[PDB]
Order: sequence, then structure tokens, then C-alpha cells
Amino acid sequence: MISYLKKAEKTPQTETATAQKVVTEMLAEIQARGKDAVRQYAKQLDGWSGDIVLTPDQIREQTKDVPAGVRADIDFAIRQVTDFALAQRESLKEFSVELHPGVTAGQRVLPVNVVGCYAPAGRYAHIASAYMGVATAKAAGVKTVVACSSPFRGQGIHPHVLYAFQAAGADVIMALGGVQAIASMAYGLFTGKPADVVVGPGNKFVAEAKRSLYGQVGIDVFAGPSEVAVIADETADPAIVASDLVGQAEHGHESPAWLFTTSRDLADRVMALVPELIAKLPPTARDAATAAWRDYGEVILCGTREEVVEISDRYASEHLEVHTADLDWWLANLTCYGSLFLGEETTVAFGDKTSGPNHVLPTKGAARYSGGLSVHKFMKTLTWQQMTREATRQIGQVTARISRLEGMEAHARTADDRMAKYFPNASFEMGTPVEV
Amino acid sequence: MISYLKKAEKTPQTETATAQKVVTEMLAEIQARGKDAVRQYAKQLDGWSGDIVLTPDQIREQTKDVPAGVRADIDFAIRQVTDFALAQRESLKEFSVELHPGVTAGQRVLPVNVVGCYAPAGRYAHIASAYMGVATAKAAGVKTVVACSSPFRGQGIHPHVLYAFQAAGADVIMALGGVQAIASMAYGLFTGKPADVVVGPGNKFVAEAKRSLYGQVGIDVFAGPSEVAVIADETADPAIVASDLVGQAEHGHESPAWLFTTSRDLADRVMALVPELIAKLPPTARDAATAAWRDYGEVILCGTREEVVEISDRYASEHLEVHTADLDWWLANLTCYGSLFLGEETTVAFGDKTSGPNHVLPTKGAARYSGGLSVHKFMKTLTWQQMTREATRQIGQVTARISRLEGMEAHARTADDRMAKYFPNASFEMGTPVEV
Ligand SMILES: NC(=O)C1=CN([C@@H]2O[C@H](COP(=O)(O)OP(=O)(O)OC[C@H]3O[C@@H](n4cnc5c(N)ncnc54)[C@H](O)[C@@H]3O)[C@@H](O)[C@H]2O)C=CC1
Ligand SMILES: NC(=O)C1=CN([C@@H]2O[C@H](COP(=O)(O)OP(=O)(O)OC[C@H]3O[C@@H](n4cnc5c(N)ncnc54)[C@H](O)[C@@H]3O)[C@@H](O)[C@H]2O)C=CC1
Ligand SMILES: O=C(O)[C@@H](O)CS(=O)(=O)O
Ligand SMILES: O=C(O)[C@@H](O)CS(=O)(=O)O
Ligand SMILES: [Zn+2]
Ligand SMILES: [Zn+2]
Repeated sequence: MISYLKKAEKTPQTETATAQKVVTEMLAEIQARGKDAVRQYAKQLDGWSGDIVLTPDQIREQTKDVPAGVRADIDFAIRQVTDFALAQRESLKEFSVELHPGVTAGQRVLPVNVVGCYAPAGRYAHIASAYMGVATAKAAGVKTVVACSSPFRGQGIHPHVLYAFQAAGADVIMALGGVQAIASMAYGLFTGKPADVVVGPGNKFVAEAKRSLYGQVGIDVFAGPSEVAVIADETADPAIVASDLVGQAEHGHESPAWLFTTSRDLADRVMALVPELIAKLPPTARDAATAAWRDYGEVILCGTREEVVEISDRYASEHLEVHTADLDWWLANLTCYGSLFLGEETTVAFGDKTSGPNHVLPTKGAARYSGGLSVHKFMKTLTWQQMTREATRQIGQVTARISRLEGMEAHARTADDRMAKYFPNASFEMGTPVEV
Repeated sequence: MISYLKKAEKTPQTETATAQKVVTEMLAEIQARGKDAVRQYAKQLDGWSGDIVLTPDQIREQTKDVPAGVRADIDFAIRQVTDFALAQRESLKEFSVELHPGVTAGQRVLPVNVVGCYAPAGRYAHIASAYMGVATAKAAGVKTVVACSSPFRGQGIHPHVLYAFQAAGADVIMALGGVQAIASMAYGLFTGKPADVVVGPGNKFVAEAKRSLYGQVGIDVFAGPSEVAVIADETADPAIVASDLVGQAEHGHESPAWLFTTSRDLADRVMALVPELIAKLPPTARDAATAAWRDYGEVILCGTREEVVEISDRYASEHLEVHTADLDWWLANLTCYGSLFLGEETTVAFGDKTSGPNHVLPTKGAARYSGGLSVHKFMKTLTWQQMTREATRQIGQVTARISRLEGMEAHARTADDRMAKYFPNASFEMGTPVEV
């Protein structure tokens, strides 16, 4: 008993090829021609001819008129993000353990050296994105943080994005957008400090560029056009459900809004209401959401909660709201989503700006295998070990034998050599020497 | 000043273009043609015309002659890997916290649904790799584990590789190698079970295939041709240092072996001994190690411990052995490596086969941003949140104001709507409505 009351023509997969073609071309050009290729893209794409690296004096000049009340809101949001980041940092521990007697092994948890953070600016200026990356990197104890945001409307970095970067602790700020920003941070163009990890959200081109540069750099997650899903039962309020879908639909023409419900009445009311709310939006938002709802919006009626879980996990939405009775059950049973909003009171926009948990989140089904940007994306979990000579009697003979079973004679000789050195009178079966 | 007593012509970067050209072509063919392309590659690259998925009966038949002693060694190794993996699992906790009053936020730690594991077989048959992936996935509580290894030496999967997969708990086993194996696991070809995460080591083509498919799937880490670095002071034994370098140089022509030392006498003796040890290897190993040492081997003399740390962190070796006095200091000060071997007694081959910590590890500098395969690579760290209505007074007004500063009116309306529903008599500043 599963019925599409609204089916989308397009999905997050639809625009893959378009993004990949552009990114392949631009990365090739930037690899070949470095800073010059980037300055050319900045000019042709973003109308930008000025300096790319902002000086401290420029940062101060460009934020000097940012009012106290704006700064207070941004500062409060930075605190909430920092508070939760520090809680997440405490959840991953170092340890050591004894395995075979005399074998000590452990886990070190160490921050990366350099992070590059992207904050988008195109349709809107992503003030909150600016602190989501930088504040988290600082909470992780990352020593160098480089931050980029696109020149905005043929001017420079939006001043509130700039304030957010500075207030959150960015060490270097560049007026640089899109693929060329992501590439510049990966290769250390302009700063001479190649990033270890590049993070942050953006359009399909930005997200693909990061996906492509994985390997050269670590990343947080594939964080492309915003997605919202709501699970609702008959207790939900259609006006609020509809509002919440429209809230993320304004992000752009490619943003999916998904409703999974056990109530046809709720589905019906929401489908009537969403167009009405969209029609009351201002121009830019109405442009985005009209196309997004039409092309990517879906409404799925389900017979049981179990069916809702199955569909929701398959969709693996960036953001998942749950407006139902018995919220404990939903927290226990849902397994694929970026960020979960339990109950009507919280909502995606709160998470976007100031709840505390990061908003930089998996899209296009990446929630099947990753959560969002967090301190965990900046910590390396490395292993170490140490042995007594006694431990090597067992460990070394097993190693020699398995190595020789595999055909790895030089491996086995490293065990032979220790056995002969440490225990010259011992006689073990170290495996028949490899002859080929 | 840092002196290269042996400089390499080649580095892990040298063969990037070669690997990328092949992988681009094969992944295009498999995307377009599916199983047909995979069957074609299995035949053309690996000489294989047989069925690809093994039945339970084939698994039994192909392992029925594996001797008790071989099974006992493999079983011991699986236990060590499992023991350490369970300890790692305990190191990442779920939690919840109060942020702003009435805001509850938490972290859920959930295993992925399907993992695909690759165990290489080409120059050698990677028995240990077979349990490194599968046993770790099972320790993480992954419910479906798909495992591939290449047809080897005119037969199917090497029988000891197959025993390792079975004993470690693989649900599905495929006789399937290389790029076609990685792609089949990513797309769920032959099983109808697309992986959420694909893991495991291989040659440059395997590693590039995984790196390229990132996004479609999650991965552990870029785990390509094996690397070994040794840090040594004057207390080290050159015979053991040389043996350890040669141990990993046998992996293939592209395996780098690096010595970082403060002792000129040690460097000199190791440089004399390494060729002598290589000359005494059987043919496959001698073929690999001669080329590897010549082309990729490096010996670097440093004045101070601090210089050694700086160079070692820059190289970011998959494996790092430390044959020095004062091992505590090295543990405290080194920061970029895959897996650390403190003291002479343990050694890379032990970690490869049976110490416990995973051997599937970052190469080509990936240790700057990730540790190895571990249970952590199978867990998703997701966030959830829940609010009282009261919490939304602060959270909602900050959200509305910031949203409107960014130009996101629909976002702000979701806050407005809650404020009107929950607190109709409140009169907070919710920001100037966006008009454009
Ligand atoms: N997944 C997540 O956690 C989040 C996702 N987002 C998403 O970020 C996106 C922001 O998109 P935008 O407003 O476009 O800002 P953006 O900053 O991502 O993109 C602007 C940059 O892209 C370049 N660009 C645009 N079209 C291009 C083309 N055809 N070829 C090459 N370069 C091109 C521009 O010249 C500029 O440099 C939205 O879709 C939003 O939903 C926002 C926040 C978080
Ligand atoms: N980073 C790590 O943790 C580890 C790395 N390794 C590395 O794994 C590697 C194993 O390499 P192999 O013996 O080659 O086994 P493999 O299993 O990686 O490769 C064999 C497969 O690759 C295919 N292949 C080989 N050359 C090809 C080409 N030119 N075009 C397309 N397909 C091609 C073969 O047909 C076959 O399917 C070694 O370099 C070893 O050092 C081993 C264990 C762990
Ligand atoms: O997809 C996201 O995380 C966005 O909703 C965040 S923001 O609205 O751009 O702040
Ligand atoms: O790079 C590696 O981890 C290898 O040394 C592991 S094995 O020798 O192939 O087991
Ligand atoms: Zn949003
Ligand atoms: Zn090895």
C-alpha cells in the first residue's frame, strides 16, 4: 500500500551529467594553468577582477558597518554550533588495549592541519554556511582555516558572510566562488597552503568539484542542492508541513521537497497549500520554489509506519522532519537521513541557522553512508602498536606462515629475522619458502 | 638542511595519469553496458568465463581441502582483527545534550546496510586483505557483506582467500577482479544489492576506481600500492631496518620504501644491505623489489628529531616504523601516517597479517586526512534534534532574522508561522521581509 500522489519528473540524479562535464573541463584548465585559469574563471563567471586574498585591513573595512544586532545574532549562532561541535568531539575517544599477550595497540585521534571551507553565494548569501564550516574546524583544533565565498552580485564577498567567517576564526579569506574556489583550496593556490580537507555546501558544480577532488584532499560529504523530507501522520498540521516544504524549496530550481505520510487528508491539504504559499513569496524565492516543487516535489501515501520507514530510508533525505505521534519509535527505526528534526517545534530552517548541529549535509543519497560535516570529518583516527619480544613468537610465526601462503617471501623474512635475533634457539614452522 | 642519500625518480603521484585513463574508460563501459561489460572484462583481463557469484556449495567444494593448520592461522588472525575492531567500535559514542534551553540535540551512530569488500589477487593472493574488510564490516554490525577477489593463476578465487572471506562472515562471494569488481559492488551488479560503502586495497586501477566512484558509494580510504617508512636513530639495527624496507618493496614496482634517520652510519649500512637482500629474493619478489627500490626508494638524513617529524609528516606514509630511543616522544609528536609500529619488535608484516589493527590504509598522502579502514568507516554519525515550544522563542527569531539577512524569505516564514501558532501575543523582531 504505497501510492505516489505527486511524482517528480526530475530527481537529484537528473543534473549529474551537466555538472560533471563542466567540472571535468574546469579542473583540467586549472590543473594546466593554475592561478591564471582561476582569475579568468573569476572574471568570466563572477565579474571579478580585484584581488582574491583579502587582507585584514580589507576584512575590517568591508565589515565596519555591520550592526551590533546582526553581529549578536551571528555570534549566538556560532556559539550553538561550537557547543554542539565540542560535544561531538568528546564522543570519539583515544584508547589502547592488549590483544595477544604482549601486543599493545591503540587509536590516536588527531586533527588535520589545513581546512578549506566554502560558503556559497549566488541566489542567496549563505551567512550560516560561513560559520558552519569555519566554527567546526576551529572546534576540532584545526590550526589553519582558509575560507572562500563567491563575489556576490558583481561586488565582493557579502559583508555578513565575511563577518561570519572572521568571527568564526578563519585565518585566510578569499573572494572566490564555485569550482575555481574548491580547486584553489585543494591545490593551495594564492595561499601556498593546500588543504588537507575541503568542506562546505554549494550548487551541483561545487558539490561535483569536491567529489572529483577527493583523493587529493579529504572532504566532509557530497553537499549539493538542498533537500527536505517530512514524515507526517494524521496529527500533523498541514499549514506547518506545507510551510516547511516551501522553506527549502526556495533554495533553487533543483531542490526536492518530499512528503511521506499515512494520512491522505494531510497529503491532500498540503498539495493544495504548497502552491498557494509559493505564490505569496517574493520574486527570487517564487522563481526557485515554483520550479522546484513542480519538477522535483513528491508526495507519497503509505499504509503503515513500516512502509514510511522503508521509503524514507530509500530516499535518504538531507533533512528529515517527523510530525507524528510516538517520536521515540521514529528515532529508533529511521536509519538513512542527514539530520533529523523530531516533532513540529524544531524545523529545518532552525537547523540551517542556529540550532547547533551542522547544516552541511549529504544530498543525492549520500546519507546512506555519511552524516554531515562535523568535527569527525577533521579528526584522523590512526592506529599504533607495540610488542614485547615474547609476543612476536606467536605473531611472527603466524605472519611468516600466512605470508608464505600468499606468496610473500620478503614479508616472511622480516619475521624469520626477528625470530632468529630474539630467540636463536627456537624452532618454529615458519612456512615452506616461496620459490617463484 | 635535509640530505637525500638516495633520491627517487618516481613517487606515488607518477602513475596517476595511467590509472585515470583506464578507469575512465572502464567505468563508462560498465555504466553503459552493465553485466555484459563486466563479463567482457572478466574474460579479457582475467581469462575468466565461469559464473561470477559463488554458490554455498561451490564455496564448500573450493575450500574442502584447506588444511586444519591453515584454517587455524587464519582464524587466529580474524580473532585479532575482530578484537581490535570491537575496541574501536566502543570508542565512538552516541549522546544527547541540551544546547539553548529546551533544545535537545544528539548523535546517532548507525551501521550502513551493505558493504562491498575487495581482496586483491594479482602478483600475490591477499589472504589477509580478505579478512581485513569482511571481519571489520561484521564487527561493525553490517547486515550484508559482499566480497570479491580476482580469479588467480588460472583458477578462481585463491582457496585461502575464499576460506578467509567465508570464515570472516561474507554473505555473498564473487570471483571478480579489479575495476570491474569495484564497479560491480558499487552498482549491485550480479547481486541486486548496491553497496553503501566499498572498501579494500588494490593496485592503482582498483584504488582509482574506488576514488572515482566515491559519491555513488562511500569508501574507506584511498588504498593503493603499499608504502613503508622507517624512522631510525643510532640504536636501530640496520639488518632489521633493511629487511623491513624490502618486506614491503616486494609488493610491486610502484611500492615506495623510505628511510628517515639521524644516523649516517645507519643510512650507509642500510643502503648497502637492501640490494643484497633483494638479490636473494625469489623471482616475483625480486622483480618487484628491484624496480621499487630503484625507482621509488629514498633514504633521507636529518640533523634532529624535529626535522625527522617534519619530513615524515610530509611523506605521510601508509606504514611508519619507529626504531628509536624514547618512543613515547615519537608517539606524541608524529601526526601523519596510516599505522604506526613503535619499537623494533613489531613490524609492518605483523600488522599486514595478524597484529589486529587494520592493514587497509591510506597511500599517496591520504594519511594527511584519514586513517585506515576500520569500523568507523561503516558507521554513520547522524544528528537529531527536538525542541520545546519555549526554545523556539529565541531559536525562531534568530532564524527569521538571519534568514532575511541572507535573502531567504521562505525560511523565515517557517519561523514566523511557529511564532504565530505557539506564541500569538509575542512581538519579537523577525527581520524586514525580503521583497526581491
Ligand atoms: N547540502 C547542504 O548542506 C547545503 C546546500 N546548499 C545549496 O547550495 C547551493 C548554492 O547555490 P548557488 O546560489 O548557486 O551558490 P554557489 O556559491 O554554490 O555557486 C556560485 C558559484 O558557482 C558558479 N557557477 C554557477 N553556475 C555555473 C556554471 N554553469 N558553470 C560554472 N560555474 C558556475 C558561479 O559563477 C559562482 O562562482 C543551493 O543549491 C543550496 O540549496 C546550501 C547550504 C547547505
Ligand atoms: N594500501 C593498502 O592498504 C594495501 C595495498 N595493497 C596493494 O594492492 C596491490 C595489489 O595489486 P595486484 O596484485 O595487481 O592485485 P589487484 O587485485 O589489485 O589487481 C588485479 C586486478 O586488476 C586488473 N588489472 C591489472 N592491470 C590492469 C590494467 N592495466 N587494466 C585494467 N585492469 C587491470 C586485473 O585484470 C585484475 O582484475 C599492490 O600494489 C599492493 O601493494 C595490498 C594490501 C593493502
Ligand atoms: O541544505 C542546507 O543545509 C541548507 O538548508 C542550509 S542554508 O539554508 O543555506 O542555511
Ligand atoms: O599495504 C598493505 O597494507 C599491505 O602491506 C598488506 S598485505 O601485505 O597485502 O597483507
Ligand atoms: Zn535551507
Ligand atoms: Zn605488506
